[PDB]
Amino acid sequence: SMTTLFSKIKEVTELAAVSGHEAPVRAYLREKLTPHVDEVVTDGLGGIFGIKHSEAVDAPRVLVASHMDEVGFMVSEIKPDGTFRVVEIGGWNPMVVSSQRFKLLTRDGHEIPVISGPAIADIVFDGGFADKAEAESFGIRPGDTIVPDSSAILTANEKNIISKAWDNRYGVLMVSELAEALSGQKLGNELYLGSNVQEEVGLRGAHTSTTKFDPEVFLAVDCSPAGDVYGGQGKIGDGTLIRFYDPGHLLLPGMKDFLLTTAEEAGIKYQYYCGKGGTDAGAAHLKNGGVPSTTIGVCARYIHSHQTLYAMDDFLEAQAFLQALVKKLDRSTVDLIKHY
Amino acid sequence: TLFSKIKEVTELAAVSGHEAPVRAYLREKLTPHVDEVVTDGLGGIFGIKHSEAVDAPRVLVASHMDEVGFMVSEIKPDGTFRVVEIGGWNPMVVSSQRFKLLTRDGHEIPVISGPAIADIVFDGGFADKAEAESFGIRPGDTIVPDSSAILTANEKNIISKAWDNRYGVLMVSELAEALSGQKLGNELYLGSNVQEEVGLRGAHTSTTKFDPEVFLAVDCSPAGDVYGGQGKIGDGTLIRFYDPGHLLLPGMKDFLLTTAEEAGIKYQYYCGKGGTDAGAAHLKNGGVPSTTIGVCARYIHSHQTLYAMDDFLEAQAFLQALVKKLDRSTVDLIKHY
Amino acid sequence: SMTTLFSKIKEVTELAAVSGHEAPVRAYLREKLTPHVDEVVTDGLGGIFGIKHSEAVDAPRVLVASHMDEVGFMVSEIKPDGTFRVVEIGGWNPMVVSSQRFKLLTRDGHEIPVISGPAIADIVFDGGFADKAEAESFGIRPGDTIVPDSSAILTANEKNIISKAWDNRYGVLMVSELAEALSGQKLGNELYLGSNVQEEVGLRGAHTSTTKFDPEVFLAVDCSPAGDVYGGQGKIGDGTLIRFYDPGHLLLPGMKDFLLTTAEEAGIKYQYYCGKGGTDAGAAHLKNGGVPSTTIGVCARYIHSHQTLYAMDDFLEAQAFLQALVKKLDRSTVDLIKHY
Ligand SMILES: [Zn+2]
Ligand SMILES: [Zn+2]
Ligand SMILES: [Zn+2]
Ligand SMILES: [Zn+2]
Ligand SMILES: [Zn+2]
Ligand SMILES: [Zn+2]
Repeated sequence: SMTTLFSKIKEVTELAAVSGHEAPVRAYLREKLTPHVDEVVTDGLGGIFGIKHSEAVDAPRVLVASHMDEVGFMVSEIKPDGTFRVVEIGGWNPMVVSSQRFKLLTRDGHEIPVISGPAIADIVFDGGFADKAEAESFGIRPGDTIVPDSSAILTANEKNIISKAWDNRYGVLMVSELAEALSGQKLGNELYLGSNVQEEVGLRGAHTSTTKFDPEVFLAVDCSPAGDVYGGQGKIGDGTLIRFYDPGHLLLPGMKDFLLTTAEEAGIKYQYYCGKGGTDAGAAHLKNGGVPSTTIGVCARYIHSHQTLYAMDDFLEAQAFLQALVKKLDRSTVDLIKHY
Repeated sequence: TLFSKIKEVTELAAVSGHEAPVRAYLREKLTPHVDEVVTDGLGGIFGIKHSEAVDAPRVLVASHMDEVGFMVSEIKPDGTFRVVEIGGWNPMVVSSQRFKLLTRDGHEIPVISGPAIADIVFDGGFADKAEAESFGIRPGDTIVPDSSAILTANEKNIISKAWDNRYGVLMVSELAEALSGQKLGNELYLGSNVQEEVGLRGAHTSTTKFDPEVFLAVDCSPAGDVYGGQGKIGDGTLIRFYDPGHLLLPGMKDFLLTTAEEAGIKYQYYCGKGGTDAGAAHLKNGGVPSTTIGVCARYIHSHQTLYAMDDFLEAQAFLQALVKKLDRSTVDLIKHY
Repeated sequence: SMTTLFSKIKEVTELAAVSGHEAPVRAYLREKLTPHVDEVVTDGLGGIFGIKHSEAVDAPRVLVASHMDEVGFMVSEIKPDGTFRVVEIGGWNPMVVSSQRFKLLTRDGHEIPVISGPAIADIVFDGGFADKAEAESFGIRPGDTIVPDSSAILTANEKNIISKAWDNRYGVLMVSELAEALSGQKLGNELYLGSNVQEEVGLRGAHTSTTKFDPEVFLAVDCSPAGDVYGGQGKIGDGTLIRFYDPGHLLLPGMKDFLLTTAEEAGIKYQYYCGKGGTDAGAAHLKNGGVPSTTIGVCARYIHSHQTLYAMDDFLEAQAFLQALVKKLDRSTVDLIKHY
């Protein structure tokens, strides 16, 4: 049902968690993970993962990870006049930063409204205070996290959603839905399902979770820019992405075979995609003894802004594809992925 | 003989991520001279040569199998391809060059290039997207330079592609053979990494997997002799004291320099502008002192690299003496803190 | 058969003849012309032509010429370090010059492998010698010709070819095939059939051959840039060219009438073509009392490089068109071309 999918998306995209401060998103995931998994574990930096044990003898470790954080800003100084100067957390196009609603998140638990009024460090951020003292008197300090404020809404044709943070609440929902869907099932792999911390700042959580859990194979779950509207590639509604290239990662032949095989058998709509940015796979695949990877993905328009536009159908295709992928991963198939 | 051996390796096609054909070559050449042939998660191949010596330290010796090339980013409606670069290309050398496009179904299709790399037309002589696709061609396909190894007029030098780093690949092959009979004071790991051209990627994984105490990269670097820079074709193997990614530690330097004099090795000092597998490897585990047993060559990362055979011989003798002299005493000295 | 054509094309394009140095191609044309021709003559600069005598009473002389030279380089100096600086022979886009194989052709007959390592005079040409002395010991001198080194190969679909010097071994082969196919037949014109010297350095041979043989009508046979791939006109496989204009030559109305009439009666596939460069016709038509001309043409992608891409099919359309033209050129038709 589309009405339900939207509600689920509205919930996850309206949660507020900037890199290094993803407790609200973790709390959400813990509550959705626990009932469908044997064990809930955590890495040093705050990443949560459900372990789903396998009855299979040589069950290979498979890690599936999205990321919990979203792009945002962080207070670097409080001016004497009460305004804030910020540092970007995650990559922002300065063209989109001016005149935007945000929520400043205080250490003592305040949620104070803040707007931006072209270098980021010079952009005025404004909470309507009369001076430094008053701002400070509301619990505000240098280091406080500033999250975009944007509700999720259906587009006129009801096929698409406009919201913030589809990157990467898509992957948060995708991970949640996966746990629900595989609950009854018994897999041929030892499944580690969850979400990374601190991806937006340089794939930081993917270093630590991949190391901690020693997976043989890794599937990132993450969305990327759709350039269809800009004459570039990645077209909304054309399905899940086969990410063969990005500056940090090359899709290996063995993995490519398995992706295309699985997509063909489960009747999945997919499109080839040449990434220009990096996903968690970029860091993960270099960890331990080496971990073949990809990113099970959706594209979306205007990533890293308040107004990301994306297709609901793309999610369904991506979900089914992630389901089929993990179901089919076992001793035989990872050995084949890693046939050297 | 040395030429044919170089002709063979240099003409093999293996772009980063797609090095099975070079793995197949190393497998066949490593297996008979080694106790065990192992593989990392990403596809690096290494022979293990067991040592009798008690407390024998682990030594990793690695070149890399991948060369520079391009990858299909899209097929245009008109049947041409736009590409992304796999490994660093100077855009001045890319136009009007032959390539082999490698299909997943096993086709080898002739492709030429016709300024930003993404704007350069890659052409296979197809009428439209459909025809290109009917030949098995898909976004993601590997595109490898098409250039053969030949002798220069004086028969002392070779012109080819991929001497970076089929040098190191051959270097690792000749090492296994030379050490076949021998027994060493070190637990030898001997082979070649994957995906070096795209950021020393495999060097992370192989070094983490095999937990060596000492690491010897085997790679070639630019020669500037002809442009007035440093690095002179024919002046022997490289003493790489510096690059942006890695500093040659005093312990290792003493061991490099000492060995070189003992074995009568011709060598030149060499400050590097680019990285080697050592840059990544030395930072793995608890830390692993490293260098690169190197040769310089003119016009690296092109279809037309030019290099001296003599330099190979020099670096080979140097590699041999180095791993022979590596034992508990000498790696403890190297790590004398 | 398409396989026999490739052989003939591989042959012509692999010969080595930069401007001023076309003995190798001239040796080829002598061997192919003599059996099918009454007489073989030469101009003061090195151009060769077969003379096919006519029985027709007031038979007009008709000159058909390709050119034997290709673009390459010439040693300007030998540096003390053994490398060479060069001067261009023919126009090169400097973008295609770096990292290319060549054969340096010595006066004493050595063929020495040379590669290039942005102004052309600044580009390092490398023979892999130790010093100026060693280079000179191999007979290398300032002036030695440096010829592109590139073999001829079929494209995947076997309809097209990748090689060097299709400009203008196209026309060399076109002139050869003309001789063979017309051997035995008898024409209403005194046919002069052959190839010019030094076209690439300024249509220099076309000056001297035309003056010497005094034709009434001139047919250049030369290939030109396909622009299709860049959104320009001239499309591979679309046929033989109707060169109505170029900076050095205007197609005269009488000649145009003859061209279109002939093509259309002989079922020739053709495409209109506005040239941006010159061909032998530009020099030839201004010689003696005036000599109406065109260029019986074909386009090819990436001219003046090691990697030119062209259709065998186009050659066949050009060849059929050339035959039809020369067979139909006689006193009535050249008089009509010259109807003033
Ligand atoms: Zn992301
Ligand atoms: Zn992002
Ligand atoms: Zn290298
Ligand atoms: Zn390299
Ligand atoms: Zn021409
Ligand atoms: Zn020309």
